[PDB]
Amino acid sequence: FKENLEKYAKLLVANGINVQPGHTLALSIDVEQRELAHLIVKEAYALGAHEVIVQWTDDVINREKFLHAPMERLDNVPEYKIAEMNYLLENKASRLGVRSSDPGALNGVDADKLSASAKAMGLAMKPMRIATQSNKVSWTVAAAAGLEWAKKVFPNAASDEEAVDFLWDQIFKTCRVYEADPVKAWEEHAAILKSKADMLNKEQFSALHYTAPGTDLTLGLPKNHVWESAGAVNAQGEEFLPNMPTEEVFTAPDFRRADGYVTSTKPLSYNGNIIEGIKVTFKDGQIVDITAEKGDQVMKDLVFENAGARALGECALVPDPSPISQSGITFFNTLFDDNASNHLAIGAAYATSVVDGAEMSEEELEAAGLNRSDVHVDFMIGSNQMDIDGIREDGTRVPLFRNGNW
Amino acid sequence: FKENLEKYAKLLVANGINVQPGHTLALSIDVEQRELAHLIVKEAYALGAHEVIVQWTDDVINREKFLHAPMERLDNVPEYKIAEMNYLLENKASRLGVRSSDPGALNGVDADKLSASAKAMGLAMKPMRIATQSNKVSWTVAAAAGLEWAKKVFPNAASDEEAVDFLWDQIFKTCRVYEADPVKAWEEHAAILKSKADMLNKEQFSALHYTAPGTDLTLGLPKNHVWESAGAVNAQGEEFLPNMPTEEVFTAPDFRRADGYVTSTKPLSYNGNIIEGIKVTFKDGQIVDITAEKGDQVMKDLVFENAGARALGECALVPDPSPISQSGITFFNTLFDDNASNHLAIGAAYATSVVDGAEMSEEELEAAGLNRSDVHVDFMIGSNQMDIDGIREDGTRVPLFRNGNW
Ligand SMILES: C[As](C)(=O)[O-]
Ligand SMILES: C[As](C)(=O)[O-]
Ligand SMILES: C[As](C)(=O)[O-]
Ligand SMILES: [Zn+2]
Ligand SMILES: [Zn+2]
Ligand SMILES: [Zn+2]
Ligand SMILES: [Zn+2]
Repeated sequence: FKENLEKYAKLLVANGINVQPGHTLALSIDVEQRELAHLIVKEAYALGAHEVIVQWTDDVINREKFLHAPMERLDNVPEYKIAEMNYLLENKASRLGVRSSDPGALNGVDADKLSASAKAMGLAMKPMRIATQSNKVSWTVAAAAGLEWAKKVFPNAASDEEAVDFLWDQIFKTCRVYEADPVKAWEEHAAILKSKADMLNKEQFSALHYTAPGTDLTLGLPKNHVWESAGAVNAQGEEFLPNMPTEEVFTAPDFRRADGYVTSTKPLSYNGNIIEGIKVTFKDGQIVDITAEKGDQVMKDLVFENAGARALGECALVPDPSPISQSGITFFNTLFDDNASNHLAIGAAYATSVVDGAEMSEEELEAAGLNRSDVHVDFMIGSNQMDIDGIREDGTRVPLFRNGNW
Repeated sequence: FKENLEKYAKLLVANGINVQPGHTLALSIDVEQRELAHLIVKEAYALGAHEVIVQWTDDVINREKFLHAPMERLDNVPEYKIAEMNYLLENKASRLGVRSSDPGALNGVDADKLSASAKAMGLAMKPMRIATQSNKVSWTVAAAAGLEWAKKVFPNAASDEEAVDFLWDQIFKTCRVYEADPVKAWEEHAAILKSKADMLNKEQFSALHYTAPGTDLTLGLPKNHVWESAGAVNAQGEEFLPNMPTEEVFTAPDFRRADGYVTSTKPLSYNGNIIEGIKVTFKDGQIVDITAEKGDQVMKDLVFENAGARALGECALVPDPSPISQSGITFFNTLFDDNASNHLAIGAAYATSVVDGAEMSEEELEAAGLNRSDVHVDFMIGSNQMDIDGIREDGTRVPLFRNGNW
């Protein structure tokens, strides 16, 4: 364990945040993971950082503040937290966020108090959100095996230690830690993901044809679409990885081009429900029927009660042989569950899925063919029996996936 | 363990810091003690606190910073740190500091980086140092059984876990946590301690005569001197305990009235040395001869190589039967070891040991008889054999200690 956890640490500061000499790093991490934090701080200074600032998190104590503090302490952000953000901004600090996800960490908390805080914080920390969204500084989101998440992922474990050990093992396996040189393994894997995206971006397929057991579906793609995966580059030219781990290569379909049907292959976790065996039927871009062996009404309510929820906003590729795909585990954490399999999203497209989408207007994205909606629900459809062809503007079929792989 | 830890948390927020409705509490505590941290934060809020700010500490990570960060990051205090301090002052926040001892935590660090930081910190945090020293806000220093400290206190324990268990057992014992109502137990004990100080202040003895094995000493007391113990009161009139635990009742001797000899009765930890069997020889106020069974050279340089070090600044009384006294253990922590026995201190007197001495100049204190030195070193001299008389004006003998108790 101590050996693997130190390899994890090194992987996060080299491929995740790419610490260089001179750098300031802000690490956001649970007090429960103090051992991983010691290692991250040690590896960060060894790559030359001049300062690592640890912003320690604790679910029990933050829940206390939310229960008891008066609204006046929640909707006013104290000046010292803005000064802290300004220090980080001025030193171009990288943001490494290592999260363990317990979903009922805020049980009993009033939604209005949470919302008041999220609003006041959302405004006061906007300079930090702009810097990270626009990639001015490097940032990575990763995971750590906290007790309450681990009990949720492995509710049948023999004990709490076991639940925790099984979750660490998943994290090490899916982040390539058991490899002899994880740093190298991720450099190589990142270049492969980026060459898939680059290949599909040079193709500019007109449509995608998927066939599998319970699936036959043609989805058209928007003109000037962008496939994204893997890493980014920050404002100083440094290569970084926003997510550890990561597999998918995704774009937006044209929301007014869809015919056929598709069945889900992996449990979907949505609003506290586990939904199984979904089958979606499309005609003219639109969902005309949706069913599930489990959570039927939830799925209907989703599509036939939310604006924009009768169309797709995302199509994503992931080899079936890849590590999350091969786990068979529901993690209830998007970082992992949305890298599990080929998938499609009900609802909103990401703006960056078309060229210059970041600048376009709401009316303009619609024009470009990107779905707008307030919901966005990714559901897995891939398996070792899925085939996919890209369809060129002149109907020529180019094989992309056979039996669930490139 | 969990039931005792919860009782300990309650005692810290009730008798230690005395949280009242509407208060702000800052708790400084190691990430290693997150479980005690959860409990203190829950009880402070249950008593009506409007905000608990937890300033988490971590020795490993702080040492990394001192070992690897440039001087520029260490000799300066960032503005956000000063802003945080001001938010606490503005909110009259109480300061609960829960510490585990490790003087060896900053091993390998450049001495130069150490004093530059300490001097910057001391200038920058001055407003908070003056607020706490004058008891404007409540503050308490207490202990938590950290692994590193536990290994130092119990070097013979069979495992890390047994060392910490042993140290927690000492903390709980001495802090009266095993009692049914620790909160009630400290109210009584603090009143007892306070009545002792009150009683000794009423008598204004002229001197004390100590007799025990290896010990014959008369100490002159200063005119209008003040015995101190236990609780204080903050500027809002709220009562609080600055130290948990505490037992000693102390004042300063007139640095110029002493003759005789005294021998220490408990190991002394001074500058990383363990010092045993000390015999100190006084005449007309001055130290004329100090010898020691172990560390004889250290004790010689102490007194003869430091300005002021040839006279006493403190005489304290602790009942031989009290918990730390009986434990027999060297804690390597002043909070504990300085409450272990009757003792004397070589060097500096506390200003508060004469009436209004807090309002006096260094010139003023010395004229009043209070030693001034850059050094202050307590050594234990109590046992169950010790007899102490308060010598009145007319020279009437009053018995204060018989056989090491009142
Ligand atoms: C985490 As995603 C790009 O599949 O919504
Ligand atoms: C902790 As003391 C008053 O004996 O210096
Ligand atoms: C630790 As002391 C001030 O009693 O020498
Ligand atoms: Zn996706
Ligand atoms: Zn998605
Ligand atoms: Zn003392
Ligand atoms: Zn002292």
